[PDB]
This record gives sequence, structure tokens and C-alpha cells, in this order.
Amino acid sequence: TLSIPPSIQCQTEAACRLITRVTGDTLRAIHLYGSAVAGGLKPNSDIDLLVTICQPLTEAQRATLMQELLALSSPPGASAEKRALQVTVVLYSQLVPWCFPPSREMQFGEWLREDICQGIYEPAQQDWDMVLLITQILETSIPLKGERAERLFTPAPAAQLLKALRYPLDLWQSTADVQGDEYHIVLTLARIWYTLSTGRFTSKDAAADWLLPQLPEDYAATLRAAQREYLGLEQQDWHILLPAVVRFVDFAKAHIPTQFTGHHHHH
Ligand SMILES: CN[C@@H]1[C@H](O[C@H]2[C@H](O[C@H]3[C@H](O)[C@@H](O)[C@H](NC(=N)N)[C@@H](O)[C@@H]3NC(=N)N)O[C@@H](C)[C@]2(O)CO)O[C@@H](CO)[C@H](O)[C@H]1O
Ligand SMILES: Nc1ncnc2c1ncn2[C@@H]1O[C@H](COP(=O)(O)OP(=O)(O)OP(=O)(O)O)[C@@H](O)[C@H]1O
Ligand SMILES: [Ca+2]
Ligand SMILES: [Cl-]
Repeated sequence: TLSIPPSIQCQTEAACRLITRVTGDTLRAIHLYGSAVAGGLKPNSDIDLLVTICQPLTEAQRATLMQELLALSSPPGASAEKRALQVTVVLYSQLVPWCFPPSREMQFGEWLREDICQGIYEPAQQDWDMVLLITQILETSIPLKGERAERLFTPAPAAQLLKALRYPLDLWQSTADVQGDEYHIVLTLARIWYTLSTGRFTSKDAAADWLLPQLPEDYAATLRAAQREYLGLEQQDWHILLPAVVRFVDFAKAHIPTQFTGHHHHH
């Protein structure tokens, strides 16, 4: 261990074999990461995969990969036997040596099903979240193909990890920026706050529990509602809660650290 949860082994092997067959000789590695390995696998959770390749895929490779991942993935919650897949593809040359912000070659996920069905695919593009993804994989991941992460990737400088953690925080500003993703944003803000304060990464649920006793009660109530929905215990009316979510976002913007809290950098 680390270990692949038995309940996802079959689908994870099928995804691995598809990605291997389509990418052929450009494939460098495939890593399983996220809550399946780090903890907190819930009924709606996806299976998170990072695919490292040497050269860009042809349009043929990309089209085949997208269409066949549609058949291997299901919408979150539709099935207990066939989960949503999230597959991010990255060029090795964006990570070794690092390019900041790094780009991602391709992204599959269920939120893109309607577009992907019609052959509409996001182009390669810069994404600061890749710094966070590789940082998490260096701590907790399983190589399904290729080498263990610590033999393949190198840590980003703290200065760049700081920028990657604060980029989404600065970008959430208006009601429309958060509508449709209320509990997800509230919980991700708790995770960002936890990482900047401790230098560590933790699950959505554990980050909420870490932050709750530190908040004034009004902000603790919004965080509790987000946590309780994520845990399956009650679905809120987020239209009614939107003004309090906006206040929570602004409180986090005002209070989250602007540099790692040092002896508490990520190591
Ligand atoms: C890349 N992961 C997906 C992606 O996650 C994003 C998410 O991104 C959403 C933004 O938070 C949200 O503000 C934005 N809304 C507006 N621009 N109005 C959403 O569009 C954005 N979602 C998205 N781009 N799919 O929040 C980031 C912290 C993320 O987890 C990084 O991985 O989108 C989520 C749906 O929104 C999916 O559940 C995730 O699987
Ligand atoms: N400090 C942080 N700690 C962890 N993830 C963070 C942090 N800041 C931003 N994120 C980003 O939030 C996303 C978390 O991915 P995802 O929603 O799949 O979560 P998960 O932990 O696997 O839980 P789930 O079981 O709900 O899928 C990633 O894009 C990750 O890089
Ligand atoms: Ca996940
Ligand atoms: Cl778990």
C-alpha cells in the first residue's frame, strides 16, 4: 500500500488498458490519485487519472480516446458499479523541467459529456491546477503504468505552489462565479486554507472539520451546510444560501494566508 480500492479495480484496469492501447508509443506513465488513494471515496466520487505522454496526440488519437472514455465512464451517482472518470493528459516536457503555469494537453470528465459527445474537445491550455495535481501525486498516488511519481516528477518551488493555491481564490469573486458549484467551492476554500496554514493536503471532509472551530458561527454554519450536503446527509437549496456563500467566499479571501504559515511549508 498505497492500495487501489477493490471496488474500483475492474474499471480502473479497463481505463488503464484503453489509455495504453490508444496512446501507443507516446505513453510515459499513468497515475491514479485523488480520493480513491488519499481517502474520502464517496458514492458520487470520480476516479482521478493522470496520463503523462511524450509527444502530443494526433487528432485521431484524441478523438478515439474521448469517444471510448465516454463508454467507460458514467455520470456521477448513476451507478455504484461504474463511476465517473476524470482523465487529464500532460506532456512530460511541461513538468520536467517545469513550465509555469503548466499546460494540460486534454481533459476528459463527465461535466463535459454533452460537448464530448458531439466531438467538441477542450484544446490544450494553461492550468495552474496542474501544479496542485502533480504536488498531490508526489505525495499520494499509484503508478498504473510507468514509474512511481517520485522517480518521474520533481516538486515545484514553494513560490509557484503558493501562486497555484491562490489563483482560484483570487478568481472567485461574483455570484455567477460560484453558482452551480456552491458546496464544492466552499469545501475547496477550506482545503486551500488548510494547505496554506499547514503545508499539507487533506480531504474535503477533514478540511471542513479543521476549519469549522476557527470560524465565527455564521461562516461555520455555511461550511457545515456544504459539508453535510457533500456527505449525503441533506441537499440544501443553494439559491437561498447564495448570499451567505458569497459572504463565505469574501471571508476566505480576506483571511486565508498570503504566504505559507516558517516551518510549515509543504515538504
Ligand atoms: C477539473 N475538475 C472538475 C472541475 O473542477 C474545478 C472547479 O471549477 C469550477 C469553478 O470552481 C467555478 O468557479 C466555475 N464557475 C464559473 N466559471 N462561473 C466552474 O465553471 C468551474 N468548473 C469547470 N470549469 N468545469 O473548481 C476548481 C477548484 C476545480 O475543482 C479544479 O479542478 O469542475 C467541476 C465542476 O464545476 C467538476 O466536478 C470537477 O471534476
Ligand atoms: N489545497 C487543495 N487541496 C486539495 N485539492 C485542491 C486544493 N486546492 C485546489 N484543489 C483542487 O481541487 C480539485 C479536487 O479534485 P476532486 O474534486 O476530484 O477531489 P477529491 O479529493 O478527489 O474528492 P472527490 O471524492 O469528491 O472526487 C483538484 O483540481 C485539486 O487540485
Ligand atoms: Ca476525485
Ligand atoms: Cl475512503
